[PDB]
Amino acid sequence: TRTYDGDGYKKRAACLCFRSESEEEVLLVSSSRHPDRWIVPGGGMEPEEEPSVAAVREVCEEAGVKGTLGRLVGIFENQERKHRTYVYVLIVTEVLEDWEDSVNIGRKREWFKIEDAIKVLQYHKPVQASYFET
Ligand SMILES: O=P(O)(O)O[C@H]1[C@@H](OP(=O)(O)O)[C@H](OP(=O)(O)O)[C@@H](OP(=O)(O)OP(=O)(O)O)[C@H](OP(=O)(O)O)[C@H]1OP(=O)(O)O
Ligand SMILES: [Cl-]
Ligand SMILES: [Cl-]
Ligand SMILES: [F-]
Ligand SMILES: [Mg+2]
Ligand SMILES: [Mg+2]
Ligand SMILES: [Mg+2]
Repeated sequence: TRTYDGDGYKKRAACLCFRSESEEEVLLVSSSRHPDRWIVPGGGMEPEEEPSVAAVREVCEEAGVKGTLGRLVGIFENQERKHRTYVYVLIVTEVLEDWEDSVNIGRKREWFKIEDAIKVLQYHKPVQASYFET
């Protein structure tokens, strides 16, 4: 069940999944419909689901990683697609081999230096590139 803010924007949560506390390398996943493109893993908050809980759940489903939840980076709108995403830092401590989206839709994952993550997100996901700006 998709959930919405009072202005009709879909509610989402995502994590910047860093390899370590140095926050130098981040895990991106393939687009579901366009597997040659990269995205920041994330998805819809469920009814009454805390944003931090949604963020960690979606990263597990889409990227097959777990770790230590860190700070809220910010809340980011996509005006054209009408969604609003809570973005958290996650420091990855567990990388699991056969995760929900790998099994179900063959979703890929890959580590990027922050500057390269910004580069591959810019064209189709400029708001997700902006998650890294600060
Ligand atoms: O363009 P489309 O139809 O292929 O889907 C878009 C997006 O549609 P929008 O742009 O219309 O909002 C989906 O949101 P919806 O509006 O359908 O709910 C979104 O799901 P999401 O919010 O993350 O929600 P969860 O499924 O994770 O909960 C999905 O992410 P994937 O999870 O990766 O499939 C995106 O694909 P892309 O970014 O390419 O991978
Ligand atoms: Cl790192
Ligand atoms: Cl976006
Ligand atoms: F999802
Ligand atoms: Mg999802
Ligand atoms: Mg998603
Ligand atoms: Mg979901």
